[PDB]
Amino acid sequence: RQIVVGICSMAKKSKSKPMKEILERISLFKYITVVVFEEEVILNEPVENWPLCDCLISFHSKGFPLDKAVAYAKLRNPFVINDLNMQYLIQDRREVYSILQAEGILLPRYAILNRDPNNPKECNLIEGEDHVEVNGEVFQKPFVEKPVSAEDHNVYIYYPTSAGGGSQRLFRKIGSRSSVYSPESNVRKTGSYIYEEFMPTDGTDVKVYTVGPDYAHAEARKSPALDGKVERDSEGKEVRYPVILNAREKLIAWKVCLAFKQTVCGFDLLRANGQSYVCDVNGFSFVKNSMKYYDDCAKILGNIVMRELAPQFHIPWS
Ligand SMILES: O=P(O)(O)CP(=O)(O)O[C@@H]1[C@@H](OP(=O)(O)O)[C@H](OP(=O)(O)CP(=O)(O)O)[C@@H](OP(=O)(O)O)[C@H](OP(=O)(O)O)[C@@H]1OP(=O)(O)O
Ligand SMILES: Nc1ncnc2c1ncn2[C@@H]1O[C@H](COP(=O)(O)OP(=O)(O)O)[C@@H](O)[C@H]1O
Ligand SMILES: [Mg+2]
Ligand SMILES: [Mg+2]
Ligand SMILES: [Mg+2]
Repeated sequence: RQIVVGICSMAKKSKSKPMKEILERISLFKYITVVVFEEEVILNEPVENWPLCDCLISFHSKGFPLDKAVAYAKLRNPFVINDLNMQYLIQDRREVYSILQAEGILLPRYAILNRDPNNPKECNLIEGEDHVEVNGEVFQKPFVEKPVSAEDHNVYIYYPTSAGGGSQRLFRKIGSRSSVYSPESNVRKTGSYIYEEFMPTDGTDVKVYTVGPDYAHAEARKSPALDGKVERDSEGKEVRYPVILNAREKLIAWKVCLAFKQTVCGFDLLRANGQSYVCDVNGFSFVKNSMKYYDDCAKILGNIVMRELAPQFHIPWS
């Protein structure tokens, strides 16, 4: 009898090129059958009617009913590749940062500004023309201001007077742009934010993609904060630069993968001041447009499934 690997995510993710490429390769495993849960079923059917699986690959994106996935996993008790309860915490930057700190992972110095919706005026924020003070902690410009919702990508950077003042407003990339300059020098006055020190990079972000704690692919892309113009190649794909992680960074990836219990996990590294700082943990994410990654990821996931489940299925596996 076959080991069933169930894929439970929104259709946009389940039918994505990287997903289809990887699932095709996982299916090549002799004792593995892949079942992709239909979006209509995920959204409209009670969990009791969802397909059975022995191993569940499931992850949140916009519109995904995480409560249902959690309930399904509790009902069927499959082997879970990416822990579902942790995906609530991944949606909250405050929770992400707390986990990183607890794990001895270097991250930007930061402070949380929580605003009670009823009292916007009763906050712990003092603003100077070249700095902010949050719960008593001072951040000189440049500093970064992030919505506490990790799903909210309206991240702002504030320039010091010596650099011309104003701000850089980042957003989910659309077409040719990932950010825009604003003459606004004052911080946002409604909502809750994390304020953090600006880490000076060479102008790129390092994007890391784990497949288990012992495998991580990295690449670099232009930081959206630079000027906001997206670099695209002859085919319309965003330009990426080769990266090889050093020993320290390979350990960071190991830590992030295990700490968040996300076998497949994307996160960002800022290479600054001779160190590497995690600034964002995104959970489930595949590398795009790398055939070798497709090969590696499918092989590792298949091996994880076989290692974990082959004994109870009485299947030979060395
Ligand atoms: O796919 P589209 O519609 O053309 C927009 P895009 O090309 O910017 O795709 C990005 C995707 O956005 P949506 O799926 O929400 O549209 C992100 O989605 P999200 O996680 O920021 C928001 P969602 O999960 O709610 O969709 C994330 O995709 P993924 O990480 O979910 O695979 C990201 O991936 P990276 O961060 O760059 O690795 C993708 O960027 P790219 O494909 O250029 O790499
Ligand atoms: N502390 C920081 N110092 C310098 N740049 C930062 C810092 N935090 C974020 N950035 C820049 O802003 C971008 C978006 O921030 P990030 O925390 O990755 O949010 P998102 O969840 O929207 O991707 C990063 O890729 C990086 O270029
Ligand atoms: Mg097969
Ligand atoms: Mg990021
Ligand atoms: Mg993020």
